[PDB]
Amino acid sequence: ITGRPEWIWLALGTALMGLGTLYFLVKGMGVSDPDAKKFYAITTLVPAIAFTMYLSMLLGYGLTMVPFGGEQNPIYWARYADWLFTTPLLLLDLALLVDADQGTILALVGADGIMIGTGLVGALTKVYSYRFVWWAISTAAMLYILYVLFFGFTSKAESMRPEVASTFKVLRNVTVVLWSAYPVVWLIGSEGAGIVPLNIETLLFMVLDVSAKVGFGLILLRSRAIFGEAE
Amino acid sequence: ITGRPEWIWLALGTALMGLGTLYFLVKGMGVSDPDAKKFYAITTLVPAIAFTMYLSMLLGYGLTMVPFGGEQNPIYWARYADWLFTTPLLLLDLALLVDADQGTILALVGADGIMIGTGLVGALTKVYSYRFVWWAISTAAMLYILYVLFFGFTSKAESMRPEVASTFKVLRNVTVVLWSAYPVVWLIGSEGAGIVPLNIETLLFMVLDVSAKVGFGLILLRSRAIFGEAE
Amino acid sequence: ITGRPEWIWLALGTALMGLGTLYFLVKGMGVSDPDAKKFYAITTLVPAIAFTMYLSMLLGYGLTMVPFGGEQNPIYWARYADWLFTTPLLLLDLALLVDADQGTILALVGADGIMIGTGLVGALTKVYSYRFVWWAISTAAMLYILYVLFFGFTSKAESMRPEVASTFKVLRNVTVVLWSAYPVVWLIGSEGAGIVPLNIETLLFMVLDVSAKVGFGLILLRSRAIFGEAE
Ligand SMILES: CC(C)CCC[C@@H](C)CCC[C@@H](C)CCC[C@@H](C)CCOC[C@@H](CO)OCC[C@H](C)CCC[C@H](C)CCC[C@H](C)CCCC(C)C
Ligand SMILES: CC(C)CCC[C@@H](C)CCC[C@@H](C)CCC[C@@H](C)CCOC[C@@H](CO)OCC[C@H](C)CCC[C@H](C)CCC[C@H](C)CCCC(C)C
Ligand SMILES: CC(C)CCC[C@@H](C)CCC[C@@H](C)CCC[C@@H](C)CCOC[C@@H](CO)OCC[C@H](C)CCC[C@H](C)CCC[C@H](C)CCCC(C)C
Ligand SMILES: *C/C=C(C)/C=C/C=C(C)/C=C/C1=C(C)CCCC1(C)C
Ligand SMILES: *C/C=C(C)/C=C/C=C(C)/C=C/C1=C(C)CCCC1(C)C
Ligand SMILES: *C/C=C(C)/C=C/C=C(C)/C=C/C1=C(C)CCCC1(C)C
Ligand SMILES: CCCCCCCCCCCCCCC
Ligand SMILES: CCCCCCCCCCCCCCC
Ligand SMILES: CCCCCCCCCCCCCCC
Ligand SMILES: CCCCCCCCCCCCCCC
Ligand SMILES: CCCCCCCCCCCCCCC
Ligand SMILES: CCCCCCCCCCCCCCC
Ligand SMILES: CCCCCCCCCCCCCC
Ligand SMILES: CCCCCCCCCCCCCC
Ligand SMILES: CCCCCCCCCCCCC
Ligand SMILES: CCCCCCCCCCCCC
Ligand SMILES: CCCCCCCCCCCCC
Ligand SMILES: CCCCCCCCCCC
Ligand SMILES: CCCCCCCCCCC
Ligand SMILES: CCCCCCCCCCC
Ligand SMILES: CCCCCCCCCC
Ligand SMILES: CCCCCCCCCC
Ligand SMILES: CCCCCCCCCC
Ligand SMILES: CCCCCCCCC
Ligand SMILES: CCCCCCCCC
Ligand SMILES: CCCCCCCCC
Ligand SMILES: CCCCCCCC
Ligand SMILES: CCCCCCCC
Ligand SMILES: CCCCCCCC
Ligand SMILES: CCCCCCCC
Ligand SMILES: CCCCCCCC
Ligand SMILES: CCCCCCCC
Ligand SMILES: CCCCCCCC
Repeated sequence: ITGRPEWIWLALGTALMGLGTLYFLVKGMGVSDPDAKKFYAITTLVPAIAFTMYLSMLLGYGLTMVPFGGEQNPIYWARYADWLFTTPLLLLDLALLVDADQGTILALVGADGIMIGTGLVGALTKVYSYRFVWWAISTAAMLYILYVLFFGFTSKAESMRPEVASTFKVLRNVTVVLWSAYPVVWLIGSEGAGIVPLNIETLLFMVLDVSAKVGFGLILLRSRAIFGEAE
Repeated sequence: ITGRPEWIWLALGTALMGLGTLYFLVKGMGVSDPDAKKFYAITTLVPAIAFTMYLSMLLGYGLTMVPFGGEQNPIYWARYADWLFTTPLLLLDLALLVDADQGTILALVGADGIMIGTGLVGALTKVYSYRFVWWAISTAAMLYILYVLFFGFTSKAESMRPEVASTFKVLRNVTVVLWSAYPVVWLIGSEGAGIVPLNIETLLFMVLDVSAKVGFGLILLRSRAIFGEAE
Repeated sequence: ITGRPEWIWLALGTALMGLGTLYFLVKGMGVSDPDAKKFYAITTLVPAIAFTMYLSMLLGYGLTMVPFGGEQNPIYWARYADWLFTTPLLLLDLALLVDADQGTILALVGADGIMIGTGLVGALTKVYSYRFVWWAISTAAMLYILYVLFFGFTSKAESMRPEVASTFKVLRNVTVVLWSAYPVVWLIGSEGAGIVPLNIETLLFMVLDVSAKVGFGLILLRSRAIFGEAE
């Protein structure tokens, strides 16, 4: 484990995702509202999945070597197995908050799968220049997601209860800022141009992951928007 | 790329799926009917997924070598990753058109997963004679799907609006004819008996894919069956 | 095939899953109740999936070698591909029986995916002591599932029709007893401590699989709880 300088950030990430999972699990014990139960189930699964994948990276299972640039490059593939399941769950939290229609939910989840799937292909591609073709396709899929979150959901939240509109607006802004950083870290990190070393890259993804999952969840599960209007 | 004679058909397929995706995306911009939005989302995702997998084959990522018959045989595995997601989406288009019940939808999607999954196992199997055992199981799963589309959905469409009944009947006939060709191309192509060479096999799958996805989508999204009855 | 002593139990399992699939398929022909159709579709898919994965193990495709303990250990990875899809389908049978809320269904299916996913990682892990870390995480996920089936569903079934309450109680008890045996067989078998040899381990999993899928299905599909109350 300790033979890799980035191990400290993988261990911290593992701990923070595990602690986040347990807090949400305990906090959700005393909840019977069927609407609130939906948000607790979605939001608790997110850091639980991330916990297992951070642990796999810490123990060395989620790491492979990819030859490109005449070098064997360490690629943590477990990140994409994490994101494949956690990013659509996070979008479902937002879509259920605004009572989005089914067709829009399917478009979001499908574009998200394309985003993560093409990012994985780009991470494992051995022809250096082709890695950035996949990065560009994946980034186009992300821009579609961000467009929908702004010019489809925002207008839908305003016609909703005030507390669900204000909570959505906050979580929307958090998501757009944090998610946009991921393609940048990829491009300048060891998967892309190799400007930033792997140990610093790992620290950046850990800050982003914890903020986008545990920070996101703390804002959502403390809001009254997750409960139905009741007397 | 150009070192493979089949590259021209992979490049054409990539272009036609990309163009198809963009047309459906633009055409769906001016749509607010929640029913129509469902069909546009399903139908636009189909060629978008196929685009990415054709590109992976063009660039050489979606290709592996499988030893059988005393030879290293080029097997494009990316086809099955495509079909795993696009064939159930196409069946969902048909099932939603006739307002099929949930139990029937699950049976269709499950049989479809078995069809594609066993076809993938057959494509990667190293014992030559066993490849055709998997082909037979996969073909049995397809025949179940075709039976349901005829002796379960057809009777359901007649009790529906006339425009949804006539549109379903057309898309049903297109699907049964085109899908039935796939097991035949597999059997006589490089995955099976090896009668037809890979470059011709690739041309045939490209014609079938574009017809079953973009041609299918053009018929559906030009129909009024996708809109609810409104004044 | 016959070069492996466990082949006899893989062949028996294949036959019993295939026969089970055909019986459920025939029995479900004469069913039009939309509620009953749901249970028949879920319950017939379970042994059909298991059939294909037992066949892959029989023919040698679903087997790999994992080095640990200074030895190349035969690991049947196809079991986890089976369980990944069949265990959530079995939980869906139970959840639909008691009309569970959506949030609870998602929590069950998500915990089940974590259970199977971490068990697969543990089966393929090359550092011997780490294999049991994954076993423990997977077992914690199972205990969560069992808790929900007892202290969330049981109370919900009592407020239901008497026949659905008594049928659920029976299937609940069958599930908790049979599922609990799996982590024990893993721990003492070739994936874990290696006390029980592989051929005996394979026999035990076959008895458990057939009971948990075909036996489970025979109890459910003979009950009147799967039909709506009708005159
Ligand atoms: C509606 C939305 C959900 C739609 C989703 C969008 C999606 C279509 C976007 C594209 C996804 C696609 C790129 C997934 C590729 C997975 C692949 C990286 C797995 C590893 O295989 C890659 C190479 C080794 O580098 O295999 C070496 C050769 C091996 C012999 C490969 C044989 C196994 C194949 C991988 C079998 C295909 C399985 C499916 C891809 C499983 C789904 C994986 C997940 C990442 C989507
Ligand atoms: C309700 C419906 C959706 C049900 C679906 C029906 C489905 C059950 C039908 C059978 C599907 C099954 C054959 C999928 C097999 C995937 C497999 C080809 C992936 C590549 O692995 C094959 C060998 C190399 O040749 O791995 C070499 C050895 C490696 C060490 C393998 C270890 C990884 C395992 C593959 C882990 C299992 C992952 C799941 C199979 C992922 C789903 C893939 C998709 C193709 C279903
Ligand atoms: C809501 C719920 C459904 C959530 C589900 C819970 C889930 C997150 C729990 C953890 C699942 C995770 C451990 C799955 C790992 C699959 C992995 C074993 C496949 C084989 O790859 C392992 C190594 C060889 O030993 O690959 C060698 C290196 C290769 C180069 C690997 C590159 C391919 C990657 C495997 C791509 C990721 C694909 C996804 C993991 C596909 C889903 C598989 C299924 C088992 C979940
Ligand atoms: C909890 C994890 C989250 C919210 C991860 C989000 C990840 C992304 C938005 C990743 C995007 C990428 C691109 C847009 C292209 C480059 C490759 C990716 C996958 C890093
Ligand atoms: C857009 C792609 C489509 C509609 C693909 C359809 C593919 C099939 C219907 C494939 C069927 C197969 C068999 C029936 C057995 C032989 C292997 C397959 C997977 C080619
Ligand atoms: C039809 C198959 C069924 C119902 C299989 C159930 C399997 C389990 C409940 C497996 C559980 C495991 C653990 C709890 C940890 C050890 C590894 C597993 C996956 C065997
Ligand atoms: C979206 C965030 C990207 C900003 C990356 C900042 C990295 C600064 C760290 C110093 C770079 C290390 C280079 C010298 C080793
Ligand atoms: C009462 C609110 C705080 C509860 C404690 C939460 C502990 C989980 C770890 C959170 C750290 C990361 C927060 C986002 C920066
Ligand atoms: C379902 C369509 C299958 C028909 C295949 C027709 C192939 C004819 C092309 C000529 C065969 C090439 C053999 C000589 C190289
Ligand atoms: C107005 C209808 C035609 C629009 C142009 C569609 C261009 C997408 C490519 C379609 C070619 C394949 C059609 C099926 C044979
Ligand atoms: C949950 C069931 C686990 C019980 C396992 C009993 C196995 C007894 C078979 C004899 C053990 C073989 C050891 C000598 C070869
Ligand atoms: C009339 C009920 C029996 C029908 C025959 C079922 C045959 C399928 C194989 C069942 C054997 C396994 C039963 C569970 C132990
Ligand atoms: C194995 C991959 C299957 C999933 C394909 C994605 C489409 C799923 C459609 C689900 C239809 C709704 C069923 C109720
Ligand atoms: C990782 C594979 C999980 C999918 C298994 C297929 C069954 C899914 C059941 C979904 C139940 C409906 C939830 C609302
Ligand atoms: C185009 C939709 C408007 C909202 C999206 C904001 C774009 C942020 C740019 C992200 C940069 C990634 C490289
Ligand atoms: C048996 C259901 C009737 C409709 C299915 C038509 C069968 C077409 C044969 C396809 C040939 C594939 C080898
Ligand atoms: C803790 C929830 C109560 C019901 C679960 C029964 C636990 C059975 C123990 C299984 C042993 C697996 C190692
Ligand atoms: C080795 C660098 C080659 C540059 C390729 C950049 C491709 C980016 C595509 C974005 C449209
Ligand atoms: C090398 C050819 C061996 C023939 C096997 C055919 C199997 C087909 C099974 C269809 C029932
Ligand atoms: C080689 C045996 C090492 C023992 C590790 C046991 C780990 C079990 C963790 C359960 C909390
Ligand atoms: C609940 C605390 C979980 C912390 C265990 C993971 C941290 C790795 C320490 C080496
Ligand atoms: C929108 C046009 C997309 C065409 C790019 C793919 C074709 C491959 C050319 C080499
Ligand atoms: C319907 C009977 C299915 C039996 C075939 C599988 C058994 C393997 C025999 C070698
Ligand atoms: C993106 C930063 C999240 C901050 C988490 C703190 C929330 C406390 C209510
Ligand atoms: C299967 C052939 C499809 C033909 C596509 C043309 C549709 C234009 C309306
Ligand atoms: C767990 C044992 C199941 C027994 C199956 C027999 C059911 C006949 C109704
Ligand atoms: C009005 C809410 C502002 C939230 C933005 C937070 C950016 C990290
Ligand atoms: C909408 C604000 C985008 C912020 C992008 C930050 C990328 C590091
Ligand atoms: C009555 C519609 C006929 C459609 C069949 C088209 C076959 C390619
Ligand atoms: C229902 C007509 C089937 C046509 C099969 C064509 C196979 C090449
Ligand atoms: C295995 C075939 C079953 C025969 C019919 C059983 C009575 C519905
Ligand atoms: C009251 C029903 C008892 C069922 C338990 C069966 C254990 C195999
Ligand atoms: C609730 C009874 C548990 C039985 C466990 C059996 C494990 C072999």
